[PDB]
Amino acid sequence: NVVLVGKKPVMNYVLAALTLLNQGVSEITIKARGRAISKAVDTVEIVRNRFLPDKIEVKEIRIGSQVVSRVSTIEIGIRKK
Amino acid sequence: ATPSNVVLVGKKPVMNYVLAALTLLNQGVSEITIKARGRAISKAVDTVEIVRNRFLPDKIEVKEIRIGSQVVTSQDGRQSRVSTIEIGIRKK
Ligand SMILES: [K+]
Ligand SMILES: [K+]
Ligand SMILES: [K+]
Ligand SMILES: [K+]
Ligand SMILES: [K+]
Repeated sequence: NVVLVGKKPVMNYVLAALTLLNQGVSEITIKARGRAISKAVDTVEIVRNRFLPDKIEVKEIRIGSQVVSRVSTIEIGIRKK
Repeated sequence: ATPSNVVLVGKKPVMNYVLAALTLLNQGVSEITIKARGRAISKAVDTVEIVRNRFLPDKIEVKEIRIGSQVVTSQDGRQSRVSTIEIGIRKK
């Protein structure tokens, strides 16, 4: 129950997240690395503020690194209220 | 974090903000906040990760991360929304 945010338009990942939520998945994690990290935050904010206002909480946010080169990563856990 | 102890990460090279963060930490500031908006959000994460992987491994804790949105006015007068991140870090 993970949406990996990559290079595609942000609405791709917004719709992927809503699809899971509408399937009865109440907790999903949005993940990204490198420059896509800002698009992962966009994805969550669009889902939280524009689609499901007052029904999505941000449960936790983790940042880290991975070797490839070091690249940064983010993981954002969201939950239905 | 008092207002002097926020590093607002923007358009400059990432080592500029790494240097700002290390300077505050070296001066004894216990708590700092790394903030950014829009595409600089990924550079803000980079800043924290470079600090704690390349310079001060095992000395920096991430106290809390908050994300949100801001309303930005462009030069032509339109308003749109930009994402935000705030990363509180502290030593020990
Ligand atoms: K990207
Ligand atoms: K130091
Ligand atoms: K930038
Ligand atoms: K503005
Ligand atoms: K403009």
